[PDB]
Amino acid sequence: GPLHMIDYKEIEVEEVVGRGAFGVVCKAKWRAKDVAIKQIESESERKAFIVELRQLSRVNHPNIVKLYGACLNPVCLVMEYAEGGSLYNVLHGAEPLPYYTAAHAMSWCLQCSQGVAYLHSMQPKALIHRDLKPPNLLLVAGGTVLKICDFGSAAWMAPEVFEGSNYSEKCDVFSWGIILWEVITRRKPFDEIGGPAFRIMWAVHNGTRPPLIKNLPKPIESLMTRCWSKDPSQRPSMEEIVKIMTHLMRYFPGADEPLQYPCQHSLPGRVEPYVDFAEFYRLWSVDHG
Ligand SMILES: CC(C)Oc1cc(C(=O)N2CCN(C)CC2)ccc1NC(=O)c1csc(-c2cccc(C(=O)Nc3ccccc3)c2)n1
Repeated sequence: GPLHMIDYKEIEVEEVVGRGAFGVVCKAKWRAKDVAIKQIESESERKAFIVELRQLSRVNHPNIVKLYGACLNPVCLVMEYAEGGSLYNVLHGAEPLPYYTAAHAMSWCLQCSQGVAYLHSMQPKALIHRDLKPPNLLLVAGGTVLKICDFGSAAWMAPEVFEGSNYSEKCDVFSWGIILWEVITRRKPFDEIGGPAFRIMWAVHNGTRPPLIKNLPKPIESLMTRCWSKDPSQRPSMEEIVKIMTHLMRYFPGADEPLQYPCQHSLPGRVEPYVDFAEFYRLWSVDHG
């Protein structure tokens, strides 16, 4: 149904959970649901939320954060709270960081692709995320369920977008490619390059891509490298990514295992994965030969 108008009086505001470019976000209770609220800061975002009300209204998917509605004083969005916080944080946050498995990596990436596929399939205007990256991917259910919100980005942006060439939903497929590499290696993409953003843009615009991964199963490598293609039209669609990923999950059982084990973690042409593919090659062997 459409989005609610909400009395700010009905909202008990607890801690701040994230101050960044987006603005500020806080935990809260509302009709005793846990919620996250974000003040809309500007006249700028206030306005584009408002042109898109019919579309935001219509989004509903398990891997997209539920938008409950908005208050009008102060103007703020009211949203599903994700106790787990960002994927970026799970991957690269402050010690102590959690252990996770290849199965988790693939699952997260599958869930991301399900949510995005849905936005691409919206009728009649396909929603394109344009900013898909681990800081906008949030986790619940002990780290096992991933949810896109917000339906230095340079390291996940497709060259045609920063290049200013008019773009499609394929830009999201590029981002997802990078995300897949990121969760598998537990490395920040293009961290070696850093400097400022334009150094990355320049590099990527020149065909530079994250390093290949030792011993990555070939089908996952093919998918990943196909998502990274310069030519958007050579990238798969998300609908296709979803079905490949869904079918690979047979070889990555245990993704429903909540994060809980600790990890002390550090980094060495090519890179080792963080996750281990041995159980995959085993289960894969049983099926084939
Ligand atoms: C990543 C950060 C910004 O947010 C969080 C951090 C933690 C966390 O790490 N904590 C620390 C303290 N610990 C004791 C517990 C774990 C938990 C929850 C959230 N956020 C949320 O639950 C949340 C839910 S939605 C959202 C968010 C963030 C940024 C932008 C937007 C947004 O603007 N979305 C949007 C825009 C237009 C239409 C629909 C959605 C939403 N954030």
